[PDB]
Amino acid sequence: MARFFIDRPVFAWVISLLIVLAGVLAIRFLPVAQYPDIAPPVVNVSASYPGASAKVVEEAVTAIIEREMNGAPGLLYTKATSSTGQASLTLTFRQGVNADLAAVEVQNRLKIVESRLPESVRRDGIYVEKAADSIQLIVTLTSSSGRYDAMELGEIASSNVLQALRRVEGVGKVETWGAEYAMRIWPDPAKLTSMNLSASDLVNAVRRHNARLTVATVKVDDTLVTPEQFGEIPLRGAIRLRDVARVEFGQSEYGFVSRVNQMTATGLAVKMAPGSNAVATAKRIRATLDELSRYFPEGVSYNIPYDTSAFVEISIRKVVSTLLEAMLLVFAVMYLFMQNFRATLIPTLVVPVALLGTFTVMLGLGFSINVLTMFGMVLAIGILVDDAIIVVENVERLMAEEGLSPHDATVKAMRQISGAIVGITVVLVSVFVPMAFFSGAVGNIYRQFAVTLAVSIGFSAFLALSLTPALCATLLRPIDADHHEKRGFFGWFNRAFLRLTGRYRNAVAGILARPIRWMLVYALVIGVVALLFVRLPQAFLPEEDQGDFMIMVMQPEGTPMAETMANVGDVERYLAEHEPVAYAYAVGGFSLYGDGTSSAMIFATLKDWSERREASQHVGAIVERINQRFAGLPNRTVYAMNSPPLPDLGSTSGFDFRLQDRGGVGYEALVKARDQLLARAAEDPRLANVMFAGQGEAPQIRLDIDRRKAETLGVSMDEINTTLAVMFGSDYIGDFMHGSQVRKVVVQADGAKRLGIDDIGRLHVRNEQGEMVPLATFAKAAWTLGPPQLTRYNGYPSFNLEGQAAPGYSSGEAMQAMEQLMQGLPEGIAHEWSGQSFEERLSGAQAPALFALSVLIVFLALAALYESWSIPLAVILVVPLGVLGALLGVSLRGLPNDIYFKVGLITIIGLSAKNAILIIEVAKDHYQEGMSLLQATLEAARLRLRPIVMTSLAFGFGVVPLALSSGAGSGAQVAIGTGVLGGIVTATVLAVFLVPLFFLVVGRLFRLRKA
Amino acid sequence: MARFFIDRPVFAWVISLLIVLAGVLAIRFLPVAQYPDIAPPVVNVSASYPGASAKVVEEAVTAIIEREMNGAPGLLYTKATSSTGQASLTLTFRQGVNADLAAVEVQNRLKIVESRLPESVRRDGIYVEKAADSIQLIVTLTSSSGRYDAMELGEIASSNVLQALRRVEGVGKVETWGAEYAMRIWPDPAKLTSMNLSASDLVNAVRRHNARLTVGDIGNLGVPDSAPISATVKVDDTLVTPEQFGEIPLRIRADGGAIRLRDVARVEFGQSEYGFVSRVNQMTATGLAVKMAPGSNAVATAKRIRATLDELSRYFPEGVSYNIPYDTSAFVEISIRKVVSTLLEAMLLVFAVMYLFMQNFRATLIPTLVVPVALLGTFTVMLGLGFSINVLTMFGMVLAIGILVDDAIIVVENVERLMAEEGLSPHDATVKAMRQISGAIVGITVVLVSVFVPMAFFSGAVGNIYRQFAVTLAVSIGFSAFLALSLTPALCATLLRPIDADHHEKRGFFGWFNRAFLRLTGRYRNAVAGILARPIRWMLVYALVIGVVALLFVRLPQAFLPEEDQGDFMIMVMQPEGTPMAETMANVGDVERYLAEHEPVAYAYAVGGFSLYGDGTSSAMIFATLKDWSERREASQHVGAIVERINQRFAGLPNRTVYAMNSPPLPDLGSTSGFDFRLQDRGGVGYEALVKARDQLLARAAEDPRLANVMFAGQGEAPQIRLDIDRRKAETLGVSMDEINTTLAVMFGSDYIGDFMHGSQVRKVVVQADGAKRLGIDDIGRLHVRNEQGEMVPLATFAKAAWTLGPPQLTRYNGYPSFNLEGQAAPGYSSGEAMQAMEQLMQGLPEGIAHEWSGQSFEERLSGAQAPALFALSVLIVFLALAALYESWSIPLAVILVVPLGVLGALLGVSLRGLPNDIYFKVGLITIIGLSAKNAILIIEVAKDHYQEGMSLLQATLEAARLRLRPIVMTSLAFGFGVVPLALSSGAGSGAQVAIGTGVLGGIVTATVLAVFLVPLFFLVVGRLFRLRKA
Repeated sequence: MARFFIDRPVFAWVISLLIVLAGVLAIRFLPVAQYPDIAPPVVNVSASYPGASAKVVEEAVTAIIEREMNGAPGLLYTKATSSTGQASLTLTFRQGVNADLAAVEVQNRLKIVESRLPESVRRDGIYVEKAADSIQLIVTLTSSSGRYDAMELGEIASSNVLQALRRVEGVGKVETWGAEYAMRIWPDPAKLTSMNLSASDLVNAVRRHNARLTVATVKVDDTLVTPEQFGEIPLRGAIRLRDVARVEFGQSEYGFVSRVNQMTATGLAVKMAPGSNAVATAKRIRATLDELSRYFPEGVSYNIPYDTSAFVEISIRKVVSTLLEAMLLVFAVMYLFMQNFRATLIPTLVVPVALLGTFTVMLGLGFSINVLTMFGMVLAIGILVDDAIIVVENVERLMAEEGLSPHDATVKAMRQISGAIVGITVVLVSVFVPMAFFSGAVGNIYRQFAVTLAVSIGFSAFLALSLTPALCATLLRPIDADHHEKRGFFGWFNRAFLRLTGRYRNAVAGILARPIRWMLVYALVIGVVALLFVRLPQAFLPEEDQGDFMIMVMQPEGTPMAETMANVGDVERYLAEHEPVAYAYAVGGFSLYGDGTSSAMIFATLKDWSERREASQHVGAIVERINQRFAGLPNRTVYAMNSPPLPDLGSTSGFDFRLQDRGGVGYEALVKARDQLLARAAEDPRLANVMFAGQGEAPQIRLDIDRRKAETLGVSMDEINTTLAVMFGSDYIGDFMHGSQVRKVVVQADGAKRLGIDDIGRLHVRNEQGEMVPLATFAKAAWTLGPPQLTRYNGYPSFNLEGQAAPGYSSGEAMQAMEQLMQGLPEGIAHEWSGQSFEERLSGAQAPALFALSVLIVFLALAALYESWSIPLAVILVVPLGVLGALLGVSLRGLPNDIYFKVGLITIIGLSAKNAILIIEVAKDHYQEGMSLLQATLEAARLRLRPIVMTSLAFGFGVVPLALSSGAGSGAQVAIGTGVLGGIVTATVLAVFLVPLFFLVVGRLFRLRKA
Repeated sequence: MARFFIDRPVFAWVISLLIVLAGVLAIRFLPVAQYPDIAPPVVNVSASYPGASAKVVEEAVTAIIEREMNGAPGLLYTKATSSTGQASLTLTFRQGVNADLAAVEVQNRLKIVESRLPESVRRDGIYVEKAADSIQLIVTLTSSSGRYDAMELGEIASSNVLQALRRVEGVGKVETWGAEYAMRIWPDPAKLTSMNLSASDLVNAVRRHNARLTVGDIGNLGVPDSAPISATVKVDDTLVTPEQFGEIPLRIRADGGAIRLRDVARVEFGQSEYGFVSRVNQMTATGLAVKMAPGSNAVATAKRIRATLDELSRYFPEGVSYNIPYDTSAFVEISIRKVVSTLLEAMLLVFAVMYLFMQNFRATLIPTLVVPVALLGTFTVMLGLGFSINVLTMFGMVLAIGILVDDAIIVVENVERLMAEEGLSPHDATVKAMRQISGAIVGITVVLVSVFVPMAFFSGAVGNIYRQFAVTLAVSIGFSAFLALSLTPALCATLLRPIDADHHEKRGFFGWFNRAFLRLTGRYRNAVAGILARPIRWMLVYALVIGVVALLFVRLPQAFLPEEDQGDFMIMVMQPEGTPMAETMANVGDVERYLAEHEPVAYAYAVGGFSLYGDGTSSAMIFATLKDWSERREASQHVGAIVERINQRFAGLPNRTVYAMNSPPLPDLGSTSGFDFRLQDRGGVGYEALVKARDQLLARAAEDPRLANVMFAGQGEAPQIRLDIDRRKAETLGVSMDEINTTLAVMFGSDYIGDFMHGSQVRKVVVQADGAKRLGIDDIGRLHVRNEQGEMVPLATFAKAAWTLGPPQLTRYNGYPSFNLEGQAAPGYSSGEAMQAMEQLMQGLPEGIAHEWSGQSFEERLSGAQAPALFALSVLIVFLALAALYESWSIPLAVILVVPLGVLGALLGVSLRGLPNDIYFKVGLITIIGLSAKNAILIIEVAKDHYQEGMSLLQATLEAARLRLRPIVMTSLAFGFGVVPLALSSGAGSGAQVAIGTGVLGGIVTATVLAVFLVPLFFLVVGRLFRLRKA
């Protein structure tokens, strides 16, 4: 199609302009994130059973819900945890299903068995949510004036900040943590002993008293549901202000302890709406917070102690800068060689248009701009530059070597290269597309953009076959005699390169003269590539310094909120002393529990990477100082999540072993079996570190209820629960503490401070008649060592076991070994692989199959291009040369065989394949002219030397910055750099000295002949 | 293309290899199903109202829910089954509606009307499952020996098998036909009355104790104050043992609450399901039904079910083995396999014919290479379009083979002509021949595709079926055309060697064949000249042929799809309602022993308490899987004869009426093998009047010869206690709440206090009154409803026994009371004829009684309407395409005139073997019309060329026929041989192949014999009448 566009420059210009406009609009509309969503759709079901035993919770809430959920469409697996007071059922759904529809179905299935569940949970209501536990940005309002209560600050936030943030563009939810104003019934612990508490009766009286008219403008506007109104409501001396309530309550609604750098604030979490540019949304939030800060009564200073958007923005900046600098370097190299400003301008114009077309296609398919997208964009710009530069170089050499006018030179050059261009486009497509077939969306994105960037070279089949030929036909002007080659650096460089080309041709002739030796050298290259590939660790994503670290203080099942705050303060002080933390906002609860008193979350934002340049000031080293040194206390399990990777799914050899099947075996029996299995796994060499992730059994106490005696007596079982409520009892609620606002009322013995332990099996219980009779007479409290949380997998109480494969042992091999080690365990116990293990069990041989398919397709396409069944074999043989350099560089650097490295290796393969195809095509053309194989090969090597050198130099120098990255996203950049740079260097040199040898060998072997 | 691919053989080979690889991958990814997916989205809303009769359930649950759902988007039709104690609502939505979204809408409407439903119904829960109503798979846990009893096997299945079966993808509903091992309590109404204790109060106390006890939130979390010990007191009073359930306290007297459950009830950890008795091959085993969700492939789902069962067996307790006694998809798999083998045989036969004619291995080889490439490309296109690997698509490929070879045959023959006559090099000969024949190839392909174009425009499920076949065939033909323009030219340019020096007609049998064909050609030339001598006579003969075609097509009966030997059937053993389960299973065992003794039955699963007609103690069904078709190759051992023998063996048994049916064809469309008829009652004529109309219609069906085995699916009325509760009395007495009435009714039925933790899972707690006491005639009268004030107010105050004959269940089809009248087509009468006979007899029934067809019958009526118009449109399109091809408005008329001969052949073929006008027949008719038109083109084009050259019209026709005898015979013979295995198929899937092959074979046979003697006549007559100009 080149001839058409060469004749119609305005046509090609129009096509390019359309592409550019589409790209601009696509960038305007494209979603932006750090990483694309890869996690399978997951539905979280949460329920709260106030004051319920973990075993009780498992028996009623967990089991029924889990059993009913079985049958939902595409329910890949079900995991359930039964803690005390609450239960969580994570339902992992197979990929391809819409999370929203799955959530609706889950809600309906919950409705099916709503009645069976206990009434208290029914009041609380089962909460179903699509798994989106991504708090991207956090806003906190500290007491700037030092005169604002935590609940007061929270009131200011909810009144103003809450709604405005909800209205802000791209905000999924703005859930809050700040403490509120709820009442807390605070009776003495002798209330039952002196007269009676019977708080159930008076709370029921509270609910009954609060009433509204049922019939129409007439209504009642009288309702007393407040601490002050509790002296006016009948609270059943007895309990009231008029009766004896005395100690009312305190701390309002005690909640998440929010301290921004040891300064009280209000917890206001924010999550980005899925599909919205995080950076731009952050900007919106910032402006809105400025306005609201001006609103604030000069005590509500807004602080951002956490914003993931910053790292996303800086990484995108790094990539975009890399693109711009690469274009600049391409300009530099093309000026160095061509020495014609217009010729320099041509590819500098062509390349961005193809990039914009890639952007358009990306928006069309729905792929979102992410660090993977942009990082691979930097991979294919070199390939983008390569095709434009080879086209324009072929055009200009004809203008120089011959006297063809720009139009004629363009026509002849396109006649020479066009078919090769088509073939190369097809080959690159067939080498990049197979990456999509992987069940990893990482590879899918790294495909889609790279595929449409080789089809940006296909847009170049509408540009480098349409626009670039047109531009060369018009922008290029005939060489000004030899004025382009003066006595300056440019001219000397040109002459020197001519001398170098002569030397190179002589060396290539020498190599061809003794083919056997150099083919043996190539076989040695194969061996070296193999051995380097073997001695290389495997990884999925290189972690980087996000600029923030998360700490969780796990403490014994329940610790006094004062004690938890003490430990939090200790951690915060340690961070403020020996760590470079810009903001160290601390929030109680949260962590794994979500509101657990023992649990505590520390969101600590590091300083700028510039001041933390020292390796000891890297997030890895900073987290290393935490979790030990200061941390590591026996009871105080303070662990810092070391920059949790945004795709929290990468696992090299993690084994999600689940001893799910109970088959009736007691919990004790399952514990025994778990111990035996983990010991044997440790013994077996195929297996590596094996742990029981479940928390070890903690000390506890049980109370065998005197239910039989309560049958004999007037004491009801609910009366026994009420007596517990008197002494060890809470979590009920009230309503309308402040107007329409619904708050809670909680009974607490001896006001706030009960200070009682011997209350266990000691308190008396007045019967239905009212006679004081200790339930301890027949009910007994006994010390125990029960488990903290009960985990059930797929409807079977399970012991989640996490293990890795031993060094050098295959992950699947180790999984088979795990199964065999289990084999022989007591009957009723079985295994069920989950997560990475489950997916691997489903299919793990996709990679070799699609690689072989890609090789076959490439061979067939090359056979079509060369019109022979033998010539492509050389192009196939070219491949390992590029791999050699990537392996060498990654080995010297010490970086692992990460996804970045693999994709860069594929890109290097593509570049070297393009160069080889060009070389061999030109050599074949010369041979078909009549020139002997040797001489034709030498001529092709001479001709296809300068474009290859220019391509390699430009791309390598563009990649060098990434290979020398300094923090702020350094990991991924250096992986990509190292890989691509090594591949480029070795690929280029070995190619220009071996591909002629390959063609010569094939020609001699298969007796290639003229047409 | 032609010259391009000729000059670059490597490129052509590369393209073909790419197509082959794509086909291989597509086959690897293509789904497999017997018939193209035609299942409409269906959602079954099931509810239970224990202690309520069919009338009570109808008026309290089914009516309200049906009214609410009425008006939903899509919702093609609504089927309501108000059984006694259970409500069923099958809502069938229109094809294409998102099943999940429809289910969501149903859930929303259920939410709307939930507040008006009985509270007990809410407690039981309304299960809205997007499932079908046909038991595709059965899983039976057989004990090795008496290690596990029925209850043990049922519990094991529920603990492990049930959840995993529900977990697999594609399953819609897993019915349980075993036991649940749930706490069974048996309160004595006599004892309760003697102690003046209401059963509801007992239920309340049991639920009270069953409820798990709780604690507070002080001493562990928040502010535990001085709690260094965890001291999170773990409630230890939950009751599991039946003794503990007995211990539950009841009304406490002055002496004490000595009255417990044990005093007035029998507590035992027995099974909860007493209404299902399952035996596999006369071996007691628990059973779990599996109904595939609509939209599932139902083969891969079966495979994954088998894999999951394998793993569970790996973890089964010693002595438990899973077994599948009834699988529908196995026939699908084996039939697809057989069709593939038939395709291979057809390829071999076509190769044989082409070698017999060309007599050169390479020239014969080229089309043989062409065939599979086109087939694989068609497979890839099918994958792109979503067409699954179906019997019709595979039929399309099998028919395609012979329609694909011909193009390559023509190309090769032209290349041979030029290479030999003009002494051209294979390259040059190929180039010139391709230059001359490319347009002809493209045109012929276009006409062929045109003939199939309208058949893709059918509507409905038959629309999908015809579309799949037609598109498959058309794509195959298009690929053949492309290959004949790309691959075949290259192969002829390179593979074809120059004609062997002095080719002495390949002396031998080939030489004899050539000489005999030359003599036959002379005789044929003389015959054609004789026909042309007196054109009027032979044209009159052709008009007579048209009349014969019309007569035959009128006589031919119309049907939907031929029945096949599925290899599995179902024996509905019906007993009078109320018949004890024990003797019902005894009769079922009699039937099973008869099966084992005489019939070739591999597996005979027998379940008592389940039937398509209804679920009851009398109801029973035997899912029997036959032995392999190879062992049952004898006609007497085919499924039909077996079913007839079973029916006759247990005929004349009103005490135990036994009816055997074959597995319903197209199970997705309908669950009834015979045509399904709904006798709805639009007008308020009345239930009794509807009964009278039903009986009258059934008598008419019995006397009508065209109808057989026409009966009411629902069981007859049984004498039952018609306990009525006005519930206004409940208002006056102070109860003012049906909840206590509901508790008493479910005490008569099955009351559930709640659930208790058992072993690893949670089992149920049931309180059913003792069997003898429960069946007590005046137990309801003697019992007292607990008043709101606790008063033992006599339940008889608003209880009226009033024993009366009552229907066991009620059916409301499309919001109208209806009676399901299933019927079978009598021998010698097609399904369409049987349905029309049912309609004719329906005329004369009283007003307000409306006839209706559902399932396959509805689709059959829909298919019948649109059949002729699309065929006429096919004829029109073909005529216009030919007119374009010949660049005249006269010449195409002859090619159109050719069609009736092929139609005659198809009609004769089906008439001789008694095959009705089914879907396969119409498909074969379309294909035959196409190929006959192709041959007519082949002859007429040469005739036209000769005429315009200067040869006289008669001379032109004669010479064209002489030159075309060999190609026409070759192509027709290739196609015919390719279709031969279909007509001669025997085994699983034999019926479909026999139908289509018979039609196509007859058509092609006449579309050649009649063609070679009338197409020249047609050309001569047209040339004379329309004065064809020599231009």
